Amino acid sequence: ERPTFYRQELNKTIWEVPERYQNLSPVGSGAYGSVCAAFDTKTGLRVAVKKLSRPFQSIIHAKRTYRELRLLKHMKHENVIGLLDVFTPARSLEEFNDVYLVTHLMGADLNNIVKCQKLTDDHVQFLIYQILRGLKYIHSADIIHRDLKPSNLAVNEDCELKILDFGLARHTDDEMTGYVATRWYRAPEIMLNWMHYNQTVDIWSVGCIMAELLTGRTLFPGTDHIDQLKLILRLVGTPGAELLKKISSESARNYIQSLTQMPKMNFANVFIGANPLAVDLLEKMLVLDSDKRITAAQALAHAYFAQYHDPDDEPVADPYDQSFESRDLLIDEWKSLTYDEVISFVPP
Ligand SMILES: COc1cc2ncnc(Nc3cccc(SC)c3)c2cc1OC
Repeated sequence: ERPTFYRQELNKTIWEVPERYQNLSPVGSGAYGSVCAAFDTKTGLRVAVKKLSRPFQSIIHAKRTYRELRLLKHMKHENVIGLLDVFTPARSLEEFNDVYLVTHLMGADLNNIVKCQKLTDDHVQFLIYQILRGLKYIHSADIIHRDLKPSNLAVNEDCELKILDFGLARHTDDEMTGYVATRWYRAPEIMLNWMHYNQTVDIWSVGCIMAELLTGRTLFPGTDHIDQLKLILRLVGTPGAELLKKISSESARNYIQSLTQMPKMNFANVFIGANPLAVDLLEKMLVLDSDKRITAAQALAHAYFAQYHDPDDEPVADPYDQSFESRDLLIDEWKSLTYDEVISFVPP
């Protein structure tokens, strides 16, 4: 049955939610859609409620909406934020114009963590293990988060981590410009468009993240795209002939060849005092050639995680059909597909 809804204005926006959600309080608004913290009286959970902005304006917006609902509906793993609820005040496709997504509410992201506690090696072990446990699950559904950063990792009091806020759009050039954390964790091949990327870009992100946890500092705080590439190549060394071939972009490849050849540095001396196993793992993750990076599944079996590794409790995901990504449709067609997904939802 259709629950009853109530209305209220939350910053030039009239929110219409089911009675079960009480005490809505904003936390941030963007080109995506404003988000409110709220208490779901039906479950006793602190929840984040996102009201998508003009979900079915452009063909682009209509697809993004569908994309995000399909993705959130699929994620069902302890280390990934799934969907708790999705709803709309509309009573038919005809009325359907607004979409609200509900998920667990993030108390503190990983940054929040790196600036308070003094992460011990064990903490690093447990935090990175969880990210890799969730990535394995994600990459197995052939889903690429492609935007892993401290701010996209929720961590509770018990240091339990969940991966959220997947890459569902395409950051504007401006977003990625300058001295910004929105680019420091990006693999080089994606940041400079060397070639068509794959799930391996996330492992590079995990690498940058893990280094920051151990040193408490950003690994590659480039002031811009170029500076960051230099910061990266100074550590992992310039690319050899084999990697150069794999770089499709002739411009990008030609640019790299203009740089003086540098050798990969000794990570033991960069991460002074870091657990030798941690050092070794960082070397297998921060490999310039994505084909040779360690995979999430391979990393979970690494000696550094011996303490937490358990082959029987690192589940893969159900097949995720995203054939729609390559499909061209109209706004109304994307809206109905979206609608059906809303009317077919089932809480956990
Ligand atoms: C305390 O701060 C915040 C807490 C949040 N808790 C969970 N998800 C968020 N964002 C988000 C990302 C992707 C999909 C959805 S749908 C529920 C919502 C949040 C945003 C915040 O700040 C802006």
